[PDB]
Amino acid sequence: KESAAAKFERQHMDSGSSNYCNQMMCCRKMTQGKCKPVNTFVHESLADVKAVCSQKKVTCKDGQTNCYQSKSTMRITDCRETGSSKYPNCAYKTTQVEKHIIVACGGKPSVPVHFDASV
Amino acid sequence: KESAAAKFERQHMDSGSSNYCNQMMCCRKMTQGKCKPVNTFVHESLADVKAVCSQKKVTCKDGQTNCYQSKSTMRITDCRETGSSKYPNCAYKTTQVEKHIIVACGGKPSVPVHFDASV
Repeated sequence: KESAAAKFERQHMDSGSSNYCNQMMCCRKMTQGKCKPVNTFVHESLADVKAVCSQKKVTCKDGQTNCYQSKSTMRITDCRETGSSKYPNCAYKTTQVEKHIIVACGGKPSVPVHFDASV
Repeated sequence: KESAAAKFERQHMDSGSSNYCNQMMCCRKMTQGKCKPVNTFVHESLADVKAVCSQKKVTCKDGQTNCYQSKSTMRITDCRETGSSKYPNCAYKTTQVEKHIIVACGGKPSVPVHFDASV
């Protein structure tokens, strides 16, 4: 089965125009069978992201208490479904911002397993 | 089974940055199980491309006799594996060009079933 850690890296990491979300949501499999409504890709280094798991502990949006807020801002891209998006033709809006990210962490070593929010 | 017509649409149609090939090749699943060496995406409408089957008859690179060359030049993007590309990390060099395309047609009705070359 796909690890939560590898799932997070597939859904959220892209360390490194207007169709960026369209092509990446497709490439990273968030349009297989349904359109992931919203998804964030983080461009900081995988190391900088994993380090968020040793940063400020916050409560996840769902109440789980294994969320971690990043101490510094991060280049991320917000992928949000356009109003026309309708599986099997998922279409997204691409927005780039610099924000702190909140991720959930799990496993040993503790790594990010869910992208919770961007402050 | 996936029809040759649909495969051609999944593989070569994208009607409508330098990572474009890395992304699209991944998204249209030509990086799945292996990396497809070379691949072209055509940005003209599906009708223009399907119309090619009624255009100029030409021989195919591979000696077959069911190739047709578009009468008009079309906006296309060429994808070619870069030298370090190696499954599962397929990698491509993106090159946008405006050339006449040559596709192989087949089936009933005769539609594009292979992208043969651009000229």
